[PDB]
Amino acid sequence: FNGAQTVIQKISWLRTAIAFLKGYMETTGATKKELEQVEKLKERVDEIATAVNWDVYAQYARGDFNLLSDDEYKEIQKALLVLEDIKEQIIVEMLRVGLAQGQMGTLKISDYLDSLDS
Amino acid sequence: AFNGAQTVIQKISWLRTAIAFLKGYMETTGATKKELEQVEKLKERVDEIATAVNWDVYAQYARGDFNLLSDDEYKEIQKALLVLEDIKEQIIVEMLRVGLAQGQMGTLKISDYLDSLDS
Repeated sequence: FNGAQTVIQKISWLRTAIAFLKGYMETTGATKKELEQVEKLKERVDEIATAVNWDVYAQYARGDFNLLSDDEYKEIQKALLVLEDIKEQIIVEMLRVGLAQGQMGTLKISDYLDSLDS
Repeated sequence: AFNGAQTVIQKISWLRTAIAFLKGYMETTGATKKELEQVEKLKERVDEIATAVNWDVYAQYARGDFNLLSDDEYKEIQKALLVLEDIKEQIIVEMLRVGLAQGQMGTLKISDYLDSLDS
């Protein structure tokens, strides 16, 4: 797998998803608790994001080859996992706040978010 | 000369990845508190402009994924794009200052690598 691209795409999706939620909340006037929960999620993203910055440089440094150590690979995989839990909590938050009411889950929102990243 | 939310996200993401790339290099080579603080001024600039342009992520969606903007909205975005392009050149300057690149050939190879991570 391409380690750096993978983590970057996941962080970018999650940041764009937070921007989306923030905007929906401003336009609809969400509860104080709702804006707190979103803020808590953004902080969880910034924390995990820094844990992987090493790979953004590391990958470039070793001739753009994806030749990582066992320990490095595992830490990237564990970060990828935390990021996927964040995605889950984002979608759950979207649904809880009234986003995607008359929509088949968050399918359209998700497709729109994916479009912004590629 | 933009296309809405996609342009802004792609610009903010490149800037955020370049900062990640700078913090990444500094960890390996070792950095001072002063060396780290100038990277942090850049990160704070990206976070400032990002929050002023975030409304457009939900707004473009709320109108059939069409970049359809009001007068205030369009002017506000024209401003934000100018600041973002300034931060981009500041980061390039930073790449040379910290010794990550020597000349225009090095800054291009790093940007090409950052584009590749984002696209």
